[PDB]
Amino acid sequence: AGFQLNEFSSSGLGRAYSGEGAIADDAGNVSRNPALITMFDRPTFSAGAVYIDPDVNISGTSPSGRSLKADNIAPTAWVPNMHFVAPINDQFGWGASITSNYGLATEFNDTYAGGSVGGTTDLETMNLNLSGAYRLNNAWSFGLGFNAVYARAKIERFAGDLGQLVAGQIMQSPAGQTQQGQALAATANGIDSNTKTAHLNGNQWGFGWNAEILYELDKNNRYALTYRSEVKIDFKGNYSSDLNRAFNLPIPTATGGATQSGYLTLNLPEMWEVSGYNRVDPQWAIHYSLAYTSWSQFQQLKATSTSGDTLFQKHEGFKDAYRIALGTTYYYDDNWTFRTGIAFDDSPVPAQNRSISIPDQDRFWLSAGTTYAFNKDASVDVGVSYMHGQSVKINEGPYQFESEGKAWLFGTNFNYAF
Ligand SMILES: CCCCCCCCCCCC[N+](C)(C)[O-]
Repeated sequence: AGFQLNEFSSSGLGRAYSGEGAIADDAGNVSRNPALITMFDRPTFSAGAVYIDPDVNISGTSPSGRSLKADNIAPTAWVPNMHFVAPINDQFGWGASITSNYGLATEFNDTYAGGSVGGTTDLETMNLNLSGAYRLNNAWSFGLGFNAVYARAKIERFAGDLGQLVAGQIMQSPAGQTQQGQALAATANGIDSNTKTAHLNGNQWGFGWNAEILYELDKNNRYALTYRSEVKIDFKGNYSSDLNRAFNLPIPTATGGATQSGYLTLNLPEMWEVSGYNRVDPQWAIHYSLAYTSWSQFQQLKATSTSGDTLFQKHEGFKDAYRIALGTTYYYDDNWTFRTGIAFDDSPVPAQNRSISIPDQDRFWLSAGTTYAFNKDASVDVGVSYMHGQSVKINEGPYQFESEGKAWLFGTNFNYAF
């Protein structure tokens, strides 16, 4: 998953988010799978957070001989979640929740030789969801939900050695000797590492909806199909570039540092997910899922000026991708519950499109969790998950890098009910 997040509950973390639309042992699940609402016969609560500790690294050498060693470019994060589910009557119930389905944060040193293709990239996302559900009969249930997505993002790029590279090019071609071509490679080579090559930031809201059909063969077996609509966010922020208005080459529009309104449309992929849950035995349940995310909808990142011109652009060309997950839950005794999960979700970025801003790659999830219930009305969820990613090669601009990533997740949630 590119800039997607799966941390909506601590229970799901311990089970590697496998079959999340077919399980409902705690309120956290109905946040992304509405129909599960008809699985609760009483007001239920849950709140907590997942701490993410990534270890992402970039390596390589610039044509300028300088090092492209970006060490630990992914900051640690806390992704909170909060859930409420309540029955209206015997046929209807609803739910509310706050979670985060998208996010990203990559930051290099502004003196990094790769400044032009990697400086600072941040995307914070908050999703407010109000849902409702209807239970046709003992087998079928229907869930509808509306979402309010808030997103704050900030992109800033610099110039690593581009000045030295272009200046070195201007001094290798015939136009080198020219007292004009040299006063050109003296200016180019002049630009410092930390020279804000671009700056975009802004906040905005997007809206979307959910639909799920839950089918249960019985009290111990059910399967489900859920639709998560795409969400477009039309930002309206601030753009600028410290490069002299003169420089206006495949460079972002220079504004001599001045700021001007900027417009950008972020496309958050829609999602389809089929899942099942099998309570094979009084104490064991098996849960699995396949998720299809159409990252195709995220074709680019283009910034427009009020006038309509392009101030900043970056091709992304993402392809739809799948996430596969298998896990099991051990309902030990009235007090203890244990869970494991393994999962694999392949990155939607084609090798040809990879960039150091989203050091993304195929991922392996291995996870474990436990749940202590204090009395059937209160419980705590503790989950842990290990993430390791495929190491890949990146060709961006004149540079060539190589990145690898691994991450650890710890999460805690407290549950309550009446
Ligand atoms: C006018 C400002 C518009 C805000 C620009 C915010 C873009 C957030 C996109 C995050 C995706 C990260 N990526 C593609 C750059 O690696």
